[PDB]
Amino acid sequence: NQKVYDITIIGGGPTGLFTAFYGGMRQASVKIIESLPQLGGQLSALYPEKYIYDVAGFPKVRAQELVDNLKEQMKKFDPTVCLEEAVDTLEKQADGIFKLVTNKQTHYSKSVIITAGNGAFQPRRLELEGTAKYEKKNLHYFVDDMNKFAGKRVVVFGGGDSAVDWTMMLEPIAEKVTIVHRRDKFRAHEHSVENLMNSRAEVSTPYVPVELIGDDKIEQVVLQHVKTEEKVIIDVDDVIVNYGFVSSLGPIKNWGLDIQKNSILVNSKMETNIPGIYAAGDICTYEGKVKLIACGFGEAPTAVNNAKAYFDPN
Amino acid sequence: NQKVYDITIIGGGPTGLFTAFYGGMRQASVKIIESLPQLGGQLSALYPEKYIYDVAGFPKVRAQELVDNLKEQMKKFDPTVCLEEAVDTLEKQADGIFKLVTNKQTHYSKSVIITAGNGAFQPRRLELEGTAKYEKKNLHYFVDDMNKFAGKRVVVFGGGDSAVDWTMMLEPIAEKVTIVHRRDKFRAHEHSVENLMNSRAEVSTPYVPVELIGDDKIEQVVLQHVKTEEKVIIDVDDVIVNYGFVSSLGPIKNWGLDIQKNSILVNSKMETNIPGIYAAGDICTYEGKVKLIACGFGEAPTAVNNAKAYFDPNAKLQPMVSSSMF
Ligand SMILES: Cc1cc2nc3c(=O)[nH]c(=O)nc-3n(C[C@H](O)[C@H](O)[C@H](O)COP(=O)(O)OP(=O)(O)OC[C@H]3O[C@@H](n4cnc5c(N)ncnc54)[C@H](O)[C@@H]3O)c2cc1C
Repeated sequence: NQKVYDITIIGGGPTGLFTAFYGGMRQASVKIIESLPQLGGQLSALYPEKYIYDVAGFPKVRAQELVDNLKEQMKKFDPTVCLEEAVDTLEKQADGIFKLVTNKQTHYSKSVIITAGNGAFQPRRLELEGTAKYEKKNLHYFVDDMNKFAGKRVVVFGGGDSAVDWTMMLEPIAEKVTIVHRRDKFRAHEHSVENLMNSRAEVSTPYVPVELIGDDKIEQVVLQHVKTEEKVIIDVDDVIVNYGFVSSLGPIKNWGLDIQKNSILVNSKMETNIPGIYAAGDICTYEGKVKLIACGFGEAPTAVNNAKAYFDPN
Repeated sequence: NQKVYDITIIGGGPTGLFTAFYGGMRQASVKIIESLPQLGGQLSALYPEKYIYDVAGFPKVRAQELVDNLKEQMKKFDPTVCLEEAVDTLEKQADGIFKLVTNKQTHYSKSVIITAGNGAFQPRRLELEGTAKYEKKNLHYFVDDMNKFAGKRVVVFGGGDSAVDWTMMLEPIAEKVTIVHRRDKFRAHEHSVENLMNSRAEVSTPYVPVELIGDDKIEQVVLQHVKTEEKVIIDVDDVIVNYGFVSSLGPIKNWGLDIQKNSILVNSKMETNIPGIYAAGDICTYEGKVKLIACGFGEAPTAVNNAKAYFDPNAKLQPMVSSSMF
């Protein structure tokens, strides 16, 4: 958007959602940039169902059940949420405005608050050749709509819970749905795996894919047995990968921020070495910093107010 | 008894309750000392029924329900709860152990975390030493039951956070709820004033009352602007004063702690100037500190871990992930 905002939040993590809540709380046009197509950061991506106990007020809380509590607390102000954008450049222009260039567009902000935790959460890719031409066409890593694969032969890679449920959702939808894993025992919930055999889903296991046959759309996938090392091809139309999520800093170190051991040096005002750029959550660090969500929750409003004193004279 | 505890927490308020939980999170014998006869601190005593919205994770949670969610969260470690004790002396003896003397007995701790308010029980009123009879009847300072002001016309005097929210929570119950302040800007969070204007709650600008029409109960309040001197009478059933300019620290001032603005000055490690003494919540202060519950909850584990690293060297600062302790 060409409209410069007031606070642009790098990271849709738990610190980023609650900080987005506090932005409107001080009359701030709030913009969130997230590398994922989903909010939640580490919780929604790495452990959404697990119970967390050291969050203030929650003797027992699910990770994602708290995320919805943060999104609902946040939708009270409706910030401009720009998903599927990984911030690449963060540069201060001649007038103090920050120029943020992502993979989509360039966003502008009077101040930028970086709640990025450990890095950007782009999914785990493959380990083949330049599949970018498959990725732009029929090679997917996220499931937006499941019905787009109805009547098409679809292959699924992975063994986790995330992979098995996606396959079980394609049994009455996908023409031919096959799930591939490297071991005979799916690293998933046991009673959901039992339903996978009690369905029309072909279960190829233990297999690992090798060759992605397709001129530009993947139409055949060459497998290979873990023990006998025989190659088995199955004709496909779309390919779905669910191995898990990965994070990494990348361009974060090259933004002129004092970074030592993948953490931004911030003061008690949550101010980095760049005026107008603030950080909170686990991505920040200082004397006695404890990498917690409870601490990241207390670093968020401190970061909004000290930025409010940066871009708005009271 | 003569147990040299590990962490003795001054204050059974909301910040101290979460701090007591996180003490057990690092395997610390926890002692809580509270001047009130009840835990909850400011919440259980001054507004136990009101709804809180700026708590991380709770878009809308009741105050006492938040206290009970903390007490339920805390009883996982069963800290030593000493009620009705106001710490008078806090001295570090020759071996580093702190000696705490309350009105009752002498307690011991390896380290001390100060989460208490002031030890007292007083918001802040105006300057009339008469009218003493309205307070026993309809001039209130505290929200006990929300229904006692329901169906009654309630007028509120003040501009702080307490004045704007009480007016906003009396809007769907009280016939006429009015907020009166001595200044042109309600010094509150911006969206609580935004919700204050967008309702039937009558919003009185800077006014100062004159005539409390009543032999013992105020039934009409004749107003007066601080500068323009306009007379506005408002029919009321209850009269509410919500200034709340904090209050003096008291026995905290005599402990050798660097104090700025009735608040203990702490570093980013939540350390006071005394090694082994920590402070968090609204009682602590530093650069850009915001007197919030969101901040005070985030300052609490900062102090527990830095204290676990104070009295126990071979313990990692970064703790064990919470899921791996259940
Ligand atoms: C398995 C596990 C268990 C845990 N258990 C606990 C526990 O019990 N208690 C506890 O207190 N803490 C726990 N934690 C820690 C907790 O998850 C973190 O402290 C918390 O997530 C910090 O919030 P954050 O937003 O800074 O991190 P994150 O959730 O990592 O936020 C990072 C977000 O920013 C985005 N992002 C990053 N870089 C970019 C970029 N360049 N462009 C665009 N978007 C970007 C990412 O996509 C992501 O959404 C646990 C962590 C893990 C991994």
